[PDB]
Amino acid sequence: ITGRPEWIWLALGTALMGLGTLYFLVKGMGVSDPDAKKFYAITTLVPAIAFTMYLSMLLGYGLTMVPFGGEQNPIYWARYADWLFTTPLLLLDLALLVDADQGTILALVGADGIMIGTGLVGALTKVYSYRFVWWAISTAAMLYILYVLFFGFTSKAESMRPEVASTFKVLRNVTVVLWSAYPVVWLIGSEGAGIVPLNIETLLFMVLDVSAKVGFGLILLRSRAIFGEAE
Amino acid sequence: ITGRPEWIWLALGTALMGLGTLYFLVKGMGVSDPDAKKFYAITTLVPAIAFTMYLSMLLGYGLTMVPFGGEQNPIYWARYADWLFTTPLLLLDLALLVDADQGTILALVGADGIMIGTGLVGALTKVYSYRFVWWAISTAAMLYILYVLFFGFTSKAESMRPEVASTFKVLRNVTVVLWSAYPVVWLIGSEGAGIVPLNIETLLFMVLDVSAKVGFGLILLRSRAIFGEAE
Amino acid sequence: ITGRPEWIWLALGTALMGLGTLYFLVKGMGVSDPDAKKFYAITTLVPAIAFTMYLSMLLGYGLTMVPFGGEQNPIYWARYADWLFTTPLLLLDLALLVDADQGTILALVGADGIMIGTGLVGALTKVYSYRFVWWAISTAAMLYILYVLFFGFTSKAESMRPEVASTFKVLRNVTVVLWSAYPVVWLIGSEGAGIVPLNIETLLFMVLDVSAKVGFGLILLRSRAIFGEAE
Ligand SMILES: CC(C)CCC[C@@H](C)CCC[C@@H](C)CCC[C@@H](C)CCOC[C@@H](CO)OCC[C@H](C)CCC[C@H](C)CCC[C@H](C)CCCC(C)C
Ligand SMILES: CC(C)CCC[C@@H](C)CCC[C@@H](C)CCC[C@@H](C)CCOC[C@@H](CO)OCC[C@H](C)CCC[C@H](C)CCC[C@H](C)CCCC(C)C
Ligand SMILES: CC(C)CCC[C@@H](C)CCC[C@@H](C)CCC[C@@H](C)CCOC[C@@H](CO)OCC[C@H](C)CCC[C@H](C)CCC[C@H](C)CCCC(C)C
Ligand SMILES: *C/C=C(C)/C=C/C=C(C)/C=C/C1=C(C)CCCC1(C)C
Ligand SMILES: *C/C=C(C)/C=C/C=C(C)/C=C/C1=C(C)CCCC1(C)C
Ligand SMILES: *C/C=C(C)/C=C/C=C(C)/C=C/C1=C(C)CCCC1(C)C
Ligand SMILES: CCCCCCCCCCCCCCC
Ligand SMILES: CCCCCCCCCCCCCCC
Ligand SMILES: CCCCCCCCCCCCCCC
Ligand SMILES: CCCCCCCCCCCCCCC
Ligand SMILES: CCCCCCCCCCCCCCC
Ligand SMILES: CCCCCCCCCCCCCCC
Ligand SMILES: CCCCCCCCCCCCCC
Ligand SMILES: CCCCCCCCCCCCCC
Ligand SMILES: CCCCCCCCCCCCC
Ligand SMILES: CCCCCCCCCCCCC
Ligand SMILES: CCCCCCCCCCCCC
Ligand SMILES: CCCCCCCCCCC
Ligand SMILES: CCCCCCCCCCC
Ligand SMILES: CCCCCCCCCCC
Ligand SMILES: CCCCCCCCCC
Ligand SMILES: CCCCCCCCCC
Ligand SMILES: CCCCCCCCCC
Ligand SMILES: CCCCCCCCC
Ligand SMILES: CCCCCCCCC
Ligand SMILES: CCCCCCCCC
Ligand SMILES: CCCCCCCC
Ligand SMILES: CCCCCCCC
Ligand SMILES: CCCCCCCC
Ligand SMILES: CCCCCCCC
Ligand SMILES: CCCCCCCC
Ligand SMILES: CCCCCCCC
Ligand SMILES: CCCCCCCC
Repeated sequence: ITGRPEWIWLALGTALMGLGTLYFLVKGMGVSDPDAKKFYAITTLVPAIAFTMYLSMLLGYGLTMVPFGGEQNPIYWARYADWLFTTPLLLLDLALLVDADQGTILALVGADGIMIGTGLVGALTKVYSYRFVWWAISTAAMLYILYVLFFGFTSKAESMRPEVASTFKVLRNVTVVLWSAYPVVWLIGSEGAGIVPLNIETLLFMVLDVSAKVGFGLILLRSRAIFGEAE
Repeated sequence: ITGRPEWIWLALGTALMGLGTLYFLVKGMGVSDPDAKKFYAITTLVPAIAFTMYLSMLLGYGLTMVPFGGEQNPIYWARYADWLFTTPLLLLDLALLVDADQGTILALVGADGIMIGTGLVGALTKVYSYRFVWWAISTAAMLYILYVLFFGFTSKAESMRPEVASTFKVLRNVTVVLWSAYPVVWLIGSEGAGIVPLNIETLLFMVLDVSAKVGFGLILLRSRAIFGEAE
Repeated sequence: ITGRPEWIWLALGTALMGLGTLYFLVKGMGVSDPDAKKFYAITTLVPAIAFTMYLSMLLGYGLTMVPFGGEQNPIYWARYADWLFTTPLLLLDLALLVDADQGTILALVGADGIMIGTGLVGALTKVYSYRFVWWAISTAAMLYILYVLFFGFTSKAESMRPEVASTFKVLRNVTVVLWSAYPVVWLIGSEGAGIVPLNIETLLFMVLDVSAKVGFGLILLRSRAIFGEAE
């Protein structure tokens, strides 16, 4: 484990995702509202999945070597197995908050799968220049997601209860800022141009992951928007 | 790329799926009917997924070598990753058109997963004679799907609006004819008996894919069956 | 095939899953109740999936070698591909029986995916002591599932029709007893401590699989709880 300088950030990430999972699990014990139960189930699964994948990276299972640039490059593939399941769950939290229609939910989840799937292909591609073709396709899929979150959901939240509109607006802004950083870290990190070393890259993804999952969840599960209007 | 004679058909397929995706995306911009939005989302995702997998084959990522018959045989595995997601989406288009019940939808999607999954196992199997055992199981799963589309959905469409009944009947006939060709191309192509060479096999799958996805989508999204009855 | 002593139990399992699939398929022909159709579709898919994965193990495709303990250990990875899809389908049978809320269904299916996913990682892990870390995480996920089936569903079934309450109680008890045996067989078998040899381990999993899928299905599909109350 300790033979890799980035191990400290993988261990911290593992701990923070595990602690986040347990807090949400305990906090959700005393909840019977069927609407609130939906948000607790979605939001608790997110850091639980991330916990297992951070642990796999810490123990060395989620790491492979990819030859490109005449070098064997360490690629943590477990990140994409994490994101494949956690990013659509996070979008479902937002879509259920605004009572989005089914067709829009399917478009979001499908574009998200394309985003993560093409990012994985780009991470494992051995022809250096082709890695950035996949990065560009994946980034186009992300821009579609961000467009929908702004010019489809925002207008839908305003016609909703005030507390669900204000909570959505906050979580929307958090998501757009944090998610946009991921393609940048990829491009300048060891998967892309190799400007930033792997140990610093790992620290950046850990800050982003914890903020986008545990920070996101703390804002959502403390809001009254997750409960139905009741007397 | 150009070192493979089949590259021209992979490049054409990539272009036609990309163009198809963009047309459906633009055409769906001016749509607010929640029913129509469902069909546009399903139908636009189909060629978008196929685009990415054709590109992976063009660039050489979606290709592996499988030893059988005393030879290293080029097997494009990316086809099955495509079909795993696009064939159930196409069946969902048909099932939603006739307002099929949930139990029937699950049976269709499950049989479809078995069809594609066993076809993938057959494509990667190293014992030559066993490849055709998997082909037979996969073909049995397809025949179940075709039976349901005829002796379960057809009777359901007649009790529906006339425009949804006539549109379903057309898309049903297109699907049964085109899908039935796939097991035949597999059997006589490089995955099976090896009668037809890979470059011709690739041309045939490209014609079938574009017809079953973009041609299918053009018929559906030009129909009024996708809109609810409104004044 | 016959070069492996466990082949006899893989062949028996294949036959019993295939026969089970055909019986459920025939029995479900004469069913039009939309509620009953749901249970028949879920319950017939379970042994059909298991059939294909037992066949892959029989023919040698679903087997790999994992080095640990200074030895190349035969690991049947196809079991986890089976369980990944069949265990959530079995939980869906139970959840639909008691009309569970959506949030609870998602929590069950998500915990089940974590259970199977971490068990697969543990089966393929090359550092011997780490294999049991994954076993423990997977077992914690199972205990969560069992808790929900007892202290969330049981109370919900009592407020239901008497026949659905008594049928659920029976299937609940069958599930908790049979599922609990799996982590024990893993721990003492070739994936874990290696006390029980592989051929005996394979026999035990076959008895458990057939009971948990075909036996489970025979109890459910003979009950009147799967039909709506009708005159
Ligand atoms: C509606 C939305 C959900 C739609 C989703 C969008 C999606 C279509 C976007 C594209 C996804 C696609 C790129 C997934 C590729 C997975 C692949 C990286 C797995 C590893 O295989 C890659 C190479 C080794 O580098 O295999 C070496 C050769 C091996 C012999 C490969 C044989 C196994 C194949 C991988 C079998 C295909 C399985 C499916 C891809 C499983 C789904 C994986 C997940 C990442 C989507
Ligand atoms: C309700 C419906 C959706 C049900 C679906 C029906 C489905 C059950 C039908 C059978 C599907 C099954 C054959 C999928 C097999 C995937 C497999 C080809 C992936 C590549 O692995 C094959 C060998 C190399 O040749 O791995 C070499 C050895 C490696 C060490 C393998 C270890 C990884 C395992 C593959 C882990 C299992 C992952 C799941 C199979 C992922 C789903 C893939 C998709 C193709 C279903
Ligand atoms: C809501 C719920 C459904 C959530 C589900 C819970 C889930 C997150 C729990 C953890 C699942 C995770 C451990 C799955 C790992 C699959 C992995 C074993 C496949 C084989 O790859 C392992 C190594 C060889 O030993 O690959 C060698 C290196 C290769 C180069 C690997 C590159 C391919 C990657 C495997 C791509 C990721 C694909 C996804 C993991 C596909 C889903 C598989 C299924 C088992 C979940
Ligand atoms: C909890 C994890 C989250 C919210 C991860 C989000 C990840 C992304 C938005 C990743 C995007 C990428 C691109 C847009 C292209 C480059 C490759 C990716 C996958 C890093
Ligand atoms: C857009 C792609 C489509 C509609 C693909 C359809 C593919 C099939 C219907 C494939 C069927 C197969 C068999 C029936 C057995 C032989 C292997 C397959 C997977 C080619
Ligand atoms: C039809 C198959 C069924 C119902 C299989 C159930 C399997 C389990 C409940 C497996 C559980 C495991 C653990 C709890 C940890 C050890 C590894 C597993 C996956 C065997
Ligand atoms: C979206 C965030 C990207 C900003 C990356 C900042 C990295 C600064 C760290 C110093 C770079 C290390 C280079 C010298 C080793
Ligand atoms: C009462 C609110 C705080 C509860 C404690 C939460 C502990 C989980 C770890 C959170 C750290 C990361 C927060 C986002 C920066
Ligand atoms: C379902 C369509 C299958 C028909 C295949 C027709 C192939 C004819 C092309 C000529 C065969 C090439 C053999 C000589 C190289
Ligand atoms: C107005 C209808 C035609 C629009 C142009 C569609 C261009 C997408 C490519 C379609 C070619 C394949 C059609 C099926 C044979
Ligand atoms: C949950 C069931 C686990 C019980 C396992 C009993 C196995 C007894 C078979 C004899 C053990 C073989 C050891 C000598 C070869
Ligand atoms: C009339 C009920 C029996 C029908 C025959 C079922 C045959 C399928 C194989 C069942 C054997 C396994 C039963 C569970 C132990
Ligand atoms: C194995 C991959 C299957 C999933 C394909 C994605 C489409 C799923 C459609 C689900 C239809 C709704 C069923 C109720
Ligand atoms: C990782 C594979 C999980 C999918 C298994 C297929 C069954 C899914 C059941 C979904 C139940 C409906 C939830 C609302
Ligand atoms: C185009 C939709 C408007 C909202 C999206 C904001 C774009 C942020 C740019 C992200 C940069 C990634 C490289
Ligand atoms: C048996 C259901 C009737 C409709 C299915 C038509 C069968 C077409 C044969 C396809 C040939 C594939 C080898
Ligand atoms: C803790 C929830 C109560 C019901 C679960 C029964 C636990 C059975 C123990 C299984 C042993 C697996 C190692
Ligand atoms: C080795 C660098 C080659 C540059 C390729 C950049 C491709 C980016 C595509 C974005 C449209
Ligand atoms: C090398 C050819 C061996 C023939 C096997 C055919 C199997 C087909 C099974 C269809 C029932
Ligand atoms: C080689 C045996 C090492 C023992 C590790 C046991 C780990 C079990 C963790 C359960 C909390
Ligand atoms: C609940 C605390 C979980 C912390 C265990 C993971 C941290 C790795 C320490 C080496
Ligand atoms: C929108 C046009 C997309 C065409 C790019 C793919 C074709 C491959 C050319 C080499
Ligand atoms: C319907 C009977 C299915 C039996 C075939 C599988 C058994 C393997 C025999 C070698
Ligand atoms: C993106 C930063 C999240 C901050 C988490 C703190 C929330 C406390 C209510
Ligand atoms: C299967 C052939 C499809 C033909 C596509 C043309 C549709 C234009 C309306
Ligand atoms: C767990 C044992 C199941 C027994 C199956 C027999 C059911 C006949 C109704
Ligand atoms: C009005 C809410 C502002 C939230 C933005 C937070 C950016 C990290
Ligand atoms: C909408 C604000 C985008 C912020 C992008 C930050 C990328 C590091
Ligand atoms: C009555 C519609 C006929 C459609 C069949 C088209 C076959 C390619
Ligand atoms: C229902 C007509 C089937 C046509 C099969 C064509 C196979 C090449
Ligand atoms: C295995 C075939 C079953 C025969 C019919 C059983 C009575 C519905
Ligand atoms: C009251 C029903 C008892 C069922 C338990 C069966 C254990 C195999
Ligand atoms: C609730 C009874 C548990 C039985 C466990 C059996 C494990 C072999």
